[PDB]
Amino acid sequence: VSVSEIRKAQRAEGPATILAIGTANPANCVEQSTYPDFYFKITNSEHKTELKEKFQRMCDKSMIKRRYMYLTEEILKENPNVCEYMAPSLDARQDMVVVEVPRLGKEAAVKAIKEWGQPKSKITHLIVCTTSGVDMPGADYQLTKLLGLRPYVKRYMMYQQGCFAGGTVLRLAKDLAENNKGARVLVVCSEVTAVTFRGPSDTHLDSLVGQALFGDGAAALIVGSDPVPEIEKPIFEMVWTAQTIAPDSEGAIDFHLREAGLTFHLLKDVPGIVSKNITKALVEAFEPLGISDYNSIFWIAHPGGPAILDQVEQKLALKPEKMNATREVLSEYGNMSSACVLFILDEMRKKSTQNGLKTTGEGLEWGVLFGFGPGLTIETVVLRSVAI
Amino acid sequence: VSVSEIRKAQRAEGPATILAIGTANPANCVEQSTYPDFYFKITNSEHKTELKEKFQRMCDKSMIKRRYMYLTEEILKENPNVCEYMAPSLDARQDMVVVEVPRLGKEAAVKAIKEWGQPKSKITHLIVCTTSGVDMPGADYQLTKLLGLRPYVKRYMMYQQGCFAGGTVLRLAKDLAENNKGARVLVVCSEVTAVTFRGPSDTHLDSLVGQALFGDGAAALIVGSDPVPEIEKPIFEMVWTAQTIAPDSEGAIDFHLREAGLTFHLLKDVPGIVSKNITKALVEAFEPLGISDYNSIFWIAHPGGPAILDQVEQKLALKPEKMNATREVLSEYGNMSSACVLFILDEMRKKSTQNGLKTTGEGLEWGVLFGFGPGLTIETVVLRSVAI
Repeated sequence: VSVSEIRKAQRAEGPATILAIGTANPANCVEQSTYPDFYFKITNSEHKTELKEKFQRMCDKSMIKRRYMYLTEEILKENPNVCEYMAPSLDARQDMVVVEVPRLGKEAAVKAIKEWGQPKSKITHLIVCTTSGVDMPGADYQLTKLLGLRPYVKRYMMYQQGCFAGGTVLRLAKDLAENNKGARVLVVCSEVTAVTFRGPSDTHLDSLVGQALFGDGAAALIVGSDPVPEIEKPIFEMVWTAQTIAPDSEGAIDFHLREAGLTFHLLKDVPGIVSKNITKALVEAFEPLGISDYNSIFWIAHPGGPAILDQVEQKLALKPEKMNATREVLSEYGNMSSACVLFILDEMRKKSTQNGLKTTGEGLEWGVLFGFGPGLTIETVVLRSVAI
Repeated sequence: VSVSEIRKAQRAEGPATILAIGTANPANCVEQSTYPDFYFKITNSEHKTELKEKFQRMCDKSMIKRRYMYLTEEILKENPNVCEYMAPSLDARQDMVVVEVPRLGKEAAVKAIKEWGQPKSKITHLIVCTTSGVDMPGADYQLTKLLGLRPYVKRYMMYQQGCFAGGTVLRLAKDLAENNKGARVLVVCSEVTAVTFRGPSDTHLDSLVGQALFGDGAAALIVGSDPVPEIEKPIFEMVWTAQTIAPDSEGAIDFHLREAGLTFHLLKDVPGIVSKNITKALVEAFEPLGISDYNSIFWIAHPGGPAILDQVEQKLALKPEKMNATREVLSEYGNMSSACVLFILDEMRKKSTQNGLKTTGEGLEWGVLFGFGPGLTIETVVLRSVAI
């Protein structure tokens, strides 16, 4: 028995390719314009006038028009510990998200599998990614059961990853699809803010920022190498990936899982760290490709907050349109953590196709997707678009 | 720019190979024979006499001689909520394991890197795995910092996976090493029972079993394809992997992360489920290699409890000696969750080299490693030994 014969026959041939994208959000749509009034009332903080005004300026600066939240006024009224800034509430929050993550994930996955059009039994690997809650068996096992995947699907349960993990799940699905002939990877990012929602505190203005930004949603992909011509439909190709930790950024973004739920802290200037280190990431990715004009590639960036986007645009002298799809997703859904960049890929490919452009990457060939989050970590994914 | 040229040049050629293994445990050695007395007095349960006799039988039948534990008597007296069966204690347990997981993994990682011999700057990928605590940035970031790995090391943080993830980390490391030319993966499993230790309760004997069995330990590997001859030293090769969920096992094993720490439940006969489905797993792995004599391969099985081992042995008619490495690890260290199977690979290759056998897999060519845990999930990894 030859291990090299087995290895050759086992592996796929071409680049890992995105073949379908499906998204989903909780039904409750929350307008940002009236959020400050709603939030300060539901957390019983209507007396904190100076703090409410501060929040109002945060929401107004957010560039977020609306968010979808599983949390409702009725749920919050049954959980006063959730509405305080710091009250023992993990068990309640966990009971919401252990169900809502996989539920929401299932709606996005069903849509992606419908688009792909192939039997669900051809799904050989499943990657599930959430920052909301944890359980054993995890959300990967719950989604295997809910969707009726084969019990031998190969699972990768990525918990407590944070905002930057839309990048991580592509970097992982790339290697699973490329290394294994026939592999078809379902990828599901599903993020629900019930573990981070909390009352306001004037000594914790970073925590308050998270209340203006974070929203819910789930996105699902089908990733595979060697698509079957005219049966499967490539959308984007992944070519190269990287993950790095920016210098001078220790403690920049932290989240702790405690008895009071998932806390959020911002100790450094994120927009300034990301914009100071984005050029280095682009040169690593693009220099080996002979490309140095960053307006000549299509862009996907995790919209941690609008300032990250403005500062990256300013630093590199991106034309205002480069961030359009990214900003459109921030405007319609807010910061959905790991799911955001996947929604941004969906928006771009849908707009490109609806608008009759020549490729799924806004008529351009090469593209870049970035994930930003705790560390301070930067994930990079180099993509190629597909004609039509 | 040709993507297929980029893809051919990017990928490794040969099978993912284990190139170094290193292990570490907390200094505190806890004797099993006197554990009952010690455990019942630290938890205030002396008055519980039927209960204590039952824990004594558990400990006597566990076939564990000793365990290593970060938790000491001094630490427990400072945390009565941890010593109770169900009290608010996650904040205190997190504070222990956010620090101790990476610290303990660092010790094993240093040992594996020393064995390997190559500059730690050549480590391209890092997989860290733990069922003990969660934090953001996670234990992967902490380990990157503590070992001085490059900031651009590609990280995979596997949290809340459970017993069975010694198999999961090898399955992951195999695709990472094989798809990426020059990739060298540092794998670190580190498990600390400070999040699961709790007081005894006569109506929760499944929980009590966990307190006879779980122990602390970290194991680290270097995994890479295309070893440099006579510079790097292959120990085992990975050839094929699988993960599946046993039929009829819904709810068999569950752990929930709550305000009271990580709870542990056993609702079905695990030794029975495993033993009933181990043959199917074996034919899937070995039928394609033409092998049906399960005494002809070397064995590594996660020792969930000794009864899993006994019932698998009886089911297949393994000679008693097949489980010797597995049982020696169970004997000296107890169930260290994900790390255990890694400690077994170390034991086996060390005994086989020490004893002058022809291969690192007990003088046999082909071997199998199994991880068992929540789902009920069975991880399979097919291994080939190395000559001498």
